[PDB]
Order: sequence, then structure tokens, then C-alpha cells
Amino acid sequence: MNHYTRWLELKEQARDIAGLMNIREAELAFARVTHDAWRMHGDIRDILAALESVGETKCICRNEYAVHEQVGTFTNQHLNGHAGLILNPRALDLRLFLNQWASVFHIKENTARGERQSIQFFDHQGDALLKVYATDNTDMAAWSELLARFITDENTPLELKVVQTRADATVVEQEWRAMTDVHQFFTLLKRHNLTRQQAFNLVADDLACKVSNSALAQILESAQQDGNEIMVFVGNRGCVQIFTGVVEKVVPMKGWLNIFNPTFTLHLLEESIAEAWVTRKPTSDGYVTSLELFAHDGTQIAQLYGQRTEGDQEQAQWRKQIASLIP
Amino acid sequence: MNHYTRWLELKEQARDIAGLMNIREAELAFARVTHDAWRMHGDIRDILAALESVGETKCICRNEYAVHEQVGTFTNQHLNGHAGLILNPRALDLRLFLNQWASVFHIKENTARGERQSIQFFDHQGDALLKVYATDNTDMAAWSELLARFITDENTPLELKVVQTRADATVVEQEWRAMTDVHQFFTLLKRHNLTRQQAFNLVADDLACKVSNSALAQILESAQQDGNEIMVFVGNRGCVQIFTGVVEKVVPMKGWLNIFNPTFTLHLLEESIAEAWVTRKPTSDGYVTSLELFAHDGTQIAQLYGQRTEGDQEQAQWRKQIASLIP
Repeated sequence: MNHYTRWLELKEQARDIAGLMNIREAELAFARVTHDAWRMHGDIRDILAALESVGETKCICRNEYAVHEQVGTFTNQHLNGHAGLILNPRALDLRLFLNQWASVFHIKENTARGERQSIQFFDHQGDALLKVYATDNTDMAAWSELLARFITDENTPLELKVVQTRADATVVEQEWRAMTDVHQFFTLLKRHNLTRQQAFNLVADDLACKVSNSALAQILESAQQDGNEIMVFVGNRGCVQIFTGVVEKVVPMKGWLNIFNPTFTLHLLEESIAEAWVTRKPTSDGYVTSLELFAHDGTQIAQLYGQRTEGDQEQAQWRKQIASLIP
Repeated sequence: MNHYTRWLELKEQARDIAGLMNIREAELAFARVTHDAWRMHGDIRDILAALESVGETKCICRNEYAVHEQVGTFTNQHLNGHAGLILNPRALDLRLFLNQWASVFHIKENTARGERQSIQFFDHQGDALLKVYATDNTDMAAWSELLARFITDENTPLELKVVQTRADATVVEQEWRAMTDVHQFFTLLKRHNLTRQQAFNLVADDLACKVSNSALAQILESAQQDGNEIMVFVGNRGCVQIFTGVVEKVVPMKGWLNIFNPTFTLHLLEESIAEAWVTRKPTSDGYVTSLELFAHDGTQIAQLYGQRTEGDQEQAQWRKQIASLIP
């Protein structure tokens, strides 16, 4: 593997360096297995369940255009089904689609004035799913034991990446109006072989309306003044991380739009957005309004909602702030 | 992007139009991604290797003051290292410094009585590296397949642009006299933080002598009569294209000096040359003499050599023709 050698060489000063090498990130993690990395084996669910023993951590979930970072703990877990979850709203709140979780590695992210530990999971395609970094509040005694339990010498090479579908028309709009949970929207897409944007450009405006690409900047400046609680969702093909809370500082910088909160950080490439959309999805409690951002390739950079839990309706403040984009 | 709109507006009738907009050329290619252009992804080496499937093409390599155009084929490739090469001397002869190759796009160069296809590569700084145009002899069936394979919808935004060095004195002259390959001259410059002209104005005259700015016009009128084979080199920070052959017609036109050959065309701004130099560089086969041209900013417009390959000494005819400029 000229991979490790080239890696060092390239080390600009991994998702990027792997890119330049035209290799997946999991292959670059694979090539560091005896250097600053070690492969881990075992039930993915066992690993997650044990992360609870460790205390505070910094969880980074992201896609090609945005990175969601949340400090918190792997408490209140529920992972016996196909989609597991870590339910800690105002803090660590994640939804995991397990059949996409393939490999796990321990890595010491090259730091300057020292080192940085973390546990990283990758998809079957070789793309990062989730990265859990230890912080100054992490119990390294438990972290050490968790590592001793799952570390392995195997390190076998990595791998790769069904539903019936019906005609379209506008049964899509009736199927849309029949949902009782926003996650049912995916099955609808799957059931008709449609992209989110294809479905949006098929339904009425009251269900989906395209707005200015400055909708995000507009929404979080309103959230900042009004001070009401909002929800930010960022995800990839195998994981989704959610922030619920008040927005403190919104600081933009040459293409990037940042959110700096005491326990949450958002870095979003405000420049890769090619389309923004306001959608209204049905829920067992009423319609929920959210803002959705899309990159040129159709990737969903992120989506925003007003703070809300099951059996609860979206606050009027958010409704007001959002309705002001589709008068 | 008011970029595409302004582009059209400005369309005088791209390297120029981008200039007026004070934006890099790769940004202008970026802004035409769904119009007359499409972004391409994948290993830069895979793309090049596949260009072989296509047949004849017209390759344009250039800098700010000269443009080298060669008809030929992407045969005899060697690109497994840091510097790859396409070794077809009397025809397509290129040297590629890969770590400088950042983005690739397919574009239909606005033509009059029709269109013009091509594949264009750009540096990390956003400057064009190489442009491969299809000709009337190009197999468009293979060109189509190559395109289907690398075309992408991503189109992520673009980016930006180490060695130990020692004191100078005249260890430079001894380091100069110790080289065994003309490409070693670069490392020498890198090793002392010197411009080519700074190194020239440091060494003895027998290694470097400044000549009249009419040295180019003088050399190619001699090549035209004597009819001996010569080599013309034109390049930028990431690519170098080389012509080897007989010079047929040399036609100047208000500032420009052209070479019109059946398979090769040279357009050089004879007016931007501020300094010309005759240099003698050591080779594992003896000293090679070449003519080097420089623009005011110190850019190397181009350089000339007598026809020659490894294990071969430069022909006396060239030696005679060149020696006649430094008696």
C-alpha cells in the first residue's frame, strides 16, 4: 500500500486527502491500521451500547456539504431494530440505519500540540458514517477498556454498495397527504423511483414551494433575534444527527456559514446550495413545516424544523418565521 | 452566479472573458455546468488512459504568452508516478505533473458554423492546464462512451494553490555543472529559492548568456532554410507540450509570430519577450544548448532545443545555428 506513504506525503496541513488519491476514506483508514490506527471488530450494536460507558464525547456527522458536531453522551439508546436511536434531544440525538454500517476503526487524528482520539464508522461504499471524538471530559479509563474489547488484528479488505414501484401521476400527492410520520416520505420516493426534488416538482405548491437560496441565512437570523428553539438535521446515507435548541451566533466566512453554540457547531458550505425548498409534511399531530437545502447533484445538505416532539404541534413562532418565506 | 449571464453578455466574438471578470477560467467553466458544459469526475489518470480509446485529437497547451497546438494520439502512456508522460515524439509529446491537476470539464467551445467539443483540465489555482479538442478524425462513438463514464452531477466548488534550501554563492555553478538531466535544473532553483533569471545572472557566461530579443526570429529563419529538425517546448505550472520536427512556415502578424506546420501550430506573442537567454545544461550524454524566452514578469514563454533523444548528442547543425548567437 503506497497509500500510507502517499498519505503522509500529501498530508497538507483525511476525507480530503483520500479524495485527491481517488480512494474512499475507509481505504485510507485501512492503510493506517498499524500506524496511527487499529481496526475494531464485533457487533456494531455492542460497540454503540458500550460507548455509554464512556462519558462526554463530540459526535461529528456529515455529508459532502455540511458538518454537524454535537457534544453529549450515548445515553437512552434503542437499537434492537433496523433503525436504532440515541434519544437525547437538547443534546446527542441520532438516528442510525444499521444495514449501512460496515467497518469501524480507532484513529488518532493528527493533531498539532498533541493528539486526538476517536472511533470512526464507514459505509459499505467506503464513506464515513459517524466519528466519535474523545474530549477533555471523556473517561479514558473506560475508553481504554472499550478499545481492548473490540480491537482486532484481522483487518480484512473492504467491500461495495429491493422494492416494488408503481406509476406516478399524482397519486403521489394523495400518498403524500396520507402520511403520519415524516420518515414515510422516503418509502414514497422508493415506491416511485423519485428524487426528492422530482417529487417536489410534481406536487402542488402548498406541499412544496421553491424559495430563494438565501432562505437559510434568512431563517437563522430570525431565529437569532426571536430566540425561539429550532431543529437542524444533517445526514448521509447511513446516519442523521439532530440539534434542537436556541441559535446563538451565526458567523459566515468566505462561502461558509457557521453556527457557534456552547454544545453544538455547524459548518455549512453556503455556496454549494443550488436549490432551497419549503415543504409541508403530514404528521399524526398535524402538518410540519421545514426548510430543505440541496446541492447541485441533488444531495440534501440539510433541513430545518421548529422545535417539536411527538404529540406536540409546531410552535406558532416558527410557523410565523417560516410562513414569511411563502406568503 | 451572475457569472454565466455576464459571460454571455461579454461574449465578444474564455481565458479572456474570465479575465475581464477578474475570475479564474475554472470558475467560468464551473458556471457553464448545465448549459454548454458538464463536470467530469474520477481518477485523472483513468481519464487520460481512456483518451487513448479516442483516436486523433488536437491538444492545446499554453501559458499567458504562447500557445502550442499538436494533432495526434494519447498513445504510449506512462503515468504511474508523480510525473507522467505521453511519449510520441514527432507528434503528441507531453509531460504531466499530476499534483497540479485539480478539475476536468466537458465543453462545446462556442463555434460559428456549428460546435466544437473538448475536455479541459485546470490547476488548483483555477488556471487551464490542458485542452483536448475533438477533430474531424476523432471517433465520436468512443468519445461518447468516455463521457458517459466520467460525467457527473456533483460539481462541488473549487480551491487554491515543501523543500529545504541552502545559501547561494557559486555552489550553484558547481551544482549546475553536476546535473545529468535538464529537469534537474528545477530542483536547483527550488533548493536555493531562485528564479531562472536569477540563477542565470549568477553563473558564468558559458552556462548562461543573454542575447537579443530577436533571437527567436533569427533561430527559426535559420531552421527554415537549413531544414534541420528542432524542438519547441511550451508549458505552464502543471503541463509541458513538445514539438519535434522541421519548421515549414514562419508567419508574423502585428506582435504575433506563428509557425504553421501540417500537424503543429505555434502562436507566440513576439512582443511580450523582455529577455532572451542561451543556456548550456549538462546531460548524461553531454551538454545541450537551448534558447529560452522570458516575459516581463519572469514567465518562461518557451524554450528551443535541437532535435535529440536520450543517448544521443545534439546535431552539429543546431550547434552551429545556435553557436552563431554567442560567438
